[PDB]
Amino acid sequence: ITGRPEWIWLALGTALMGLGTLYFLVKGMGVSDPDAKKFYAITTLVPAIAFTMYLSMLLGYGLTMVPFGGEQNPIYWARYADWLFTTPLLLLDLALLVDADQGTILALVGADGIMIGTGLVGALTKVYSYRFVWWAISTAAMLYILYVLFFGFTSKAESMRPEVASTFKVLRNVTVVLWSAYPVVWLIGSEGAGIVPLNIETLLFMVLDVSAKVGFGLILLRSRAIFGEAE
Amino acid sequence: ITGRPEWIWLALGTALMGLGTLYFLVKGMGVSDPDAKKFYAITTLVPAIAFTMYLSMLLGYGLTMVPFGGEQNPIYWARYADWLFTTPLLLLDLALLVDADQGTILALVGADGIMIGTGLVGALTKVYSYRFVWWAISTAAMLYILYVLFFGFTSKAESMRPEVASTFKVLRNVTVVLWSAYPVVWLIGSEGAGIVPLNIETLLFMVLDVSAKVGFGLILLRSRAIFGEAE
Amino acid sequence: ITGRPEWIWLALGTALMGLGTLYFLVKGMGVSDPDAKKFYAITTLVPAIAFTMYLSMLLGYGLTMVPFGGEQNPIYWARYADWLFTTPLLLLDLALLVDADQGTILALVGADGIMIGTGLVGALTKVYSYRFVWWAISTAAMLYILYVLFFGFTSKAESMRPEVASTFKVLRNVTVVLWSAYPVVWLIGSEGAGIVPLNIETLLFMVLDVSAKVGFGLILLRSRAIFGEAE
Ligand SMILES: CC(C)CCC[C@@H](C)CCC[C@@H](C)CCC[C@@H](C)CCOC[C@@H](CO)OCC[C@H](C)CCC[C@H](C)CCC[C@H](C)CCCC(C)C
Ligand SMILES: CC(C)CCC[C@@H](C)CCC[C@@H](C)CCC[C@@H](C)CCOC[C@@H](CO)OCC[C@H](C)CCC[C@H](C)CCC[C@H](C)CCCC(C)C
Ligand SMILES: CC(C)CCC[C@@H](C)CCC[C@@H](C)CCC[C@@H](C)CCOC[C@@H](CO)OCC[C@H](C)CCC[C@H](C)CCC[C@H](C)CCCC(C)C
Ligand SMILES: *C/C=C(C)/C=C/C=C(C)/C=C/C1=C(C)CCCC1(C)C
Ligand SMILES: *C/C=C(C)/C=C/C=C(C)/C=C/C1=C(C)CCCC1(C)C
Ligand SMILES: *C/C=C(C)/C=C/C=C(C)/C=C/C1=C(C)CCCC1(C)C
Ligand SMILES: CCCCCCCCCCCCCCC
Ligand SMILES: CCCCCCCCCCCCCCC
Ligand SMILES: CCCCCCCCCCCCCCC
Ligand SMILES: CCCCCCCCCCCCCCC
Ligand SMILES: CCCCCCCCCCCCCCC
Ligand SMILES: CCCCCCCCCCCCCCC
Ligand SMILES: CCCCCCCCCCCCCC
Ligand SMILES: CCCCCCCCCCCCCC
Ligand SMILES: CCCCCCCCCCCCC
Ligand SMILES: CCCCCCCCCCCCC
Ligand SMILES: CCCCCCCCCCCCC
Ligand SMILES: CCCCCCCCCCC
Ligand SMILES: CCCCCCCCCCC
Ligand SMILES: CCCCCCCCCCC
Ligand SMILES: CCCCCCCCCC
Ligand SMILES: CCCCCCCCCC
Ligand SMILES: CCCCCCCCCC
Ligand SMILES: CCCCCCCCC
Ligand SMILES: CCCCCCCCC
Ligand SMILES: CCCCCCCCC
Ligand SMILES: CCCCCCCC
Ligand SMILES: CCCCCCCC
Ligand SMILES: CCCCCCCC
Ligand SMILES: CCCCCCCC
Ligand SMILES: CCCCCCCC
Ligand SMILES: CCCCCCCC
Ligand SMILES: CCCCCCCC
Repeated sequence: ITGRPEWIWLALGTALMGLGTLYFLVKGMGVSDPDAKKFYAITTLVPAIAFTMYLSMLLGYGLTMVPFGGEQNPIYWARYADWLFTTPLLLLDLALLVDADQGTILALVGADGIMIGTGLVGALTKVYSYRFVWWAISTAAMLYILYVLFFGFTSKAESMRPEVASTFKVLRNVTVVLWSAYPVVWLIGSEGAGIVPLNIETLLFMVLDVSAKVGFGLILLRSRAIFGEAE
Repeated sequence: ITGRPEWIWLALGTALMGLGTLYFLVKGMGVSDPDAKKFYAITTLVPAIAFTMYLSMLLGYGLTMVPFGGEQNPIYWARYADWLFTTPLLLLDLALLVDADQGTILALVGADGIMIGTGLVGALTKVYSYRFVWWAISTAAMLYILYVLFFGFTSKAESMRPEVASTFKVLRNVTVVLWSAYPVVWLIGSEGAGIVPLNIETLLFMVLDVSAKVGFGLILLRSRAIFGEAE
Repeated sequence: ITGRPEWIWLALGTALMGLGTLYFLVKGMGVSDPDAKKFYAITTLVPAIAFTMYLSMLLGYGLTMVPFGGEQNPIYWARYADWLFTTPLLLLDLALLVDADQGTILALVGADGIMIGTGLVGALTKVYSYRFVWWAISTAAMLYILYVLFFGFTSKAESMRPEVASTFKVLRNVTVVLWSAYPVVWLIGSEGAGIVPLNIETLLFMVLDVSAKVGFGLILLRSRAIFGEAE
């Protein structure tokens, strides 16, 4: 484990995702509202999945070597197995908050799968220049997601209860800022141009992951928007 | 790329799926009917997924070598990753058109997963004679799907609006004819008996894919069956 | 095939899953109740999936070698591909029986995916002591599932029709007893401590699989709880 300088950030990430999972699990014990139960189930699964994948990276299972640039490059593939399941769950939290229609939910989840799937292909591609073709396709899929979150959901939240509109607006802004950083870290990190070393890259993804999952969840599960209007 | 004679058909397929995706995306911009939005989302995702997998084959990522018959045989595995997601989406288009019940939808999607999954196992199997055992199981799963589309959905469409009944009947006939060709191309192509060479096999799958996805989508999204009855 | 002593139990399992699939398929022909159709579709898919994965193990495709303990250990990875899809389908049978809320269904299916996913990682892990870390995480996920089936569903079934309450109680008890045996067989078998040899381990999993899928299905599909109350 300790033979890799980035191990400290993988261990911290593992701990923070595990602690986040347990807090949400305990906090959700005393909840019977069927609407609130939906948000607790979605939001608790997110850091639980991330916990297992951070642990796999810490123990060395989620790491492979990819030859490109005449070098064997360490690629943590477990990140994409994490994101494949956690990013659509996070979008479902937002879509259920605004009572989005089914067709829009399917478009979001499908574009998200394309985003993560093409990012994985780009991470494992051995022809250096082709890695950035996949990065560009994946980034186009992300821009579609961000467009929908702004010019489809925002207008839908305003016609909703005030507390669900204000909570959505906050979580929307958090998501757009944090998610946009991921393609940048990829491009300048060891998967892309190799400007930033792997140990610093790992620290950046850990800050982003914890903020986008545990920070996101703390804002959502403390809001009254997750409960139905009741007397 | 150009070192493979089949590259021209992979490049054409990539272009036609990309163009198809963009047309459906633009055409769906001016749509607010929640029913129509469902069909546009399903139908636009189909060629978008196929685009990415054709590109992976063009660039050489979606290709592996499988030893059988005393030879290293080029097997494009990316086809099955495509079909795993696009064939159930196409069946969902048909099932939603006739307002099929949930139990029937699950049976269709499950049989479809078995069809594609066993076809993938057959494509990667190293014992030559066993490849055709998997082909037979996969073909049995397809025949179940075709039976349901005829002796379960057809009777359901007649009790529906006339425009949804006539549109379903057309898309049903297109699907049964085109899908039935796939097991035949597999059997006589490089995955099976090896009668037809890979470059011709690739041309045939490209014609079938574009017809079953973009041609299918053009018929559906030009129909009024996708809109609810409104004044 | 016959070069492996466990082949006899893989062949028996294949036959019993295939026969089970055909019986459920025939029995479900004469069913039009939309509620009953749901249970028949879920319950017939379970042994059909298991059939294909037992066949892959029989023919040698679903087997790999994992080095640990200074030895190349035969690991049947196809079991986890089976369980990944069949265990959530079995939980869906139970959840639909008691009309569970959506949030609870998602929590069950998500915990089940974590259970199977971490068990697969543990089966393929090359550092011997780490294999049991994954076993423990997977077992914690199972205990969560069992808790929900007892202290969330049981109370919900009592407020239901008497026949659905008594049928659920029976299937609940069958599930908790049979599922609990799996982590024990893993721990003492070739994936874990290696006390029980592989051929005996394979026999035990076959008895458990057939009971948990075909036996489970025979109890459910003979009950009147799967039909709506009708005159
Ligand atoms: C509606 C939305 C959900 C739609 C989703 C969008 C999606 C279509 C976007 C594209 C996804 C696609 C790129 C997934 C590729 C997975 C692949 C990286 C797995 C590893 O295989 C890659 C190479 C080794 O580098 O295999 C070496 C050769 C091996 C012999 C490969 C044989 C196994 C194949 C991988 C079998 C295909 C399985 C499916 C891809 C499983 C789904 C994986 C997940 C990442 C989507
Ligand atoms: C309700 C419906 C959706 C049900 C679906 C029906 C489905 C059950 C039908 C059978 C599907 C099954 C054959 C999928 C097999 C995937 C497999 C080809 C992936 C590549 O692995 C094959 C060998 C190399 O040749 O791995 C070499 C050895 C490696 C060490 C393998 C270890 C990884 C395992 C593959 C882990 C299992 C992952 C799941 C199979 C992922 C789903 C893939 C998709 C193709 C279903
Ligand atoms: C809501 C719920 C459904 C959530 C589900 C819970 C889930 C997150 C729990 C953890 C699942 C995770 C451990 C799955 C790992 C699959 C992995 C074993 C496949 C084989 O790859 C392992 C190594 C060889 O030993 O690959 C060698 C290196 C290769 C180069 C690997 C590159 C391919 C990657 C495997 C791509 C990721 C694909 C996804 C993991 C596909 C889903 C598989 C299924 C088992 C979940
Ligand atoms: C909890 C994890 C989250 C919210 C991860 C989000 C990840 C992304 C938005 C990743 C995007 C990428 C691109 C847009 C292209 C480059 C490759 C990716 C996958 C890093
Ligand atoms: C857009 C792609 C489509 C509609 C693909 C359809 C593919 C099939 C219907 C494939 C069927 C197969 C068999 C029936 C057995 C032989 C292997 C397959 C997977 C080619
Ligand atoms: C039809 C198959 C069924 C119902 C299989 C159930 C399997 C389990 C409940 C497996 C559980 C495991 C653990 C709890 C940890 C050890 C590894 C597993 C996956 C065997
Ligand atoms: C979206 C965030 C990207 C900003 C990356 C900042 C990295 C600064 C760290 C110093 C770079 C290390 C280079 C010298 C080793
Ligand atoms: C009462 C609110 C705080 C509860 C404690 C939460 C502990 C989980 C770890 C959170 C750290 C990361 C927060 C986002 C920066
Ligand atoms: C379902 C369509 C299958 C028909 C295949 C027709 C192939 C004819 C092309 C000529 C065969 C090439 C053999 C000589 C190289
Ligand atoms: C107005 C209808 C035609 C629009 C142009 C569609 C261009 C997408 C490519 C379609 C070619 C394949 C059609 C099926 C044979
Ligand atoms: C949950 C069931 C686990 C019980 C396992 C009993 C196995 C007894 C078979 C004899 C053990 C073989 C050891 C000598 C070869
Ligand atoms: C009339 C009920 C029996 C029908 C025959 C079922 C045959 C399928 C194989 C069942 C054997 C396994 C039963 C569970 C132990
Ligand atoms: C194995 C991959 C299957 C999933 C394909 C994605 C489409 C799923 C459609 C689900 C239809 C709704 C069923 C109720
Ligand atoms: C990782 C594979 C999980 C999918 C298994 C297929 C069954 C899914 C059941 C979904 C139940 C409906 C939830 C609302
Ligand atoms: C185009 C939709 C408007 C909202 C999206 C904001 C774009 C942020 C740019 C992200 C940069 C990634 C490289
Ligand atoms: C048996 C259901 C009737 C409709 C299915 C038509 C069968 C077409 C044969 C396809 C040939 C594939 C080898
Ligand atoms: C803790 C929830 C109560 C019901 C679960 C029964 C636990 C059975 C123990 C299984 C042993 C697996 C190692
Ligand atoms: C080795 C660098 C080659 C540059 C390729 C950049 C491709 C980016 C595509 C974005 C449209
Ligand atoms: C090398 C050819 C061996 C023939 C096997 C055919 C199997 C087909 C099974 C269809 C029932
Ligand atoms: C080689 C045996 C090492 C023992 C590790 C046991 C780990 C079990 C963790 C359960 C909390
Ligand atoms: C609940 C605390 C979980 C912390 C265990 C993971 C941290 C790795 C320490 C080496
Ligand atoms: C929108 C046009 C997309 C065409 C790019 C793919 C074709 C491959 C050319 C080499
Ligand atoms: C319907 C009977 C299915 C039996 C075939 C599988 C058994 C393997 C025999 C070698
Ligand atoms: C993106 C930063 C999240 C901050 C988490 C703190 C929330 C406390 C209510
Ligand atoms: C299967 C052939 C499809 C033909 C596509 C043309 C549709 C234009 C309306
Ligand atoms: C767990 C044992 C199941 C027994 C199956 C027999 C059911 C006949 C109704
Ligand atoms: C009005 C809410 C502002 C939230 C933005 C937070 C950016 C990290
Ligand atoms: C909408 C604000 C985008 C912020 C992008 C930050 C990328 C590091
Ligand atoms: C009555 C519609 C006929 C459609 C069949 C088209 C076959 C390619
Ligand atoms: C229902 C007509 C089937 C046509 C099969 C064509 C196979 C090449
Ligand atoms: C295995 C075939 C079953 C025969 C019919 C059983 C009575 C519905
Ligand atoms: C009251 C029903 C008892 C069922 C338990 C069966 C254990 C195999
Ligand atoms: C609730 C009874 C548990 C039985 C466990 C059996 C494990 C072999």
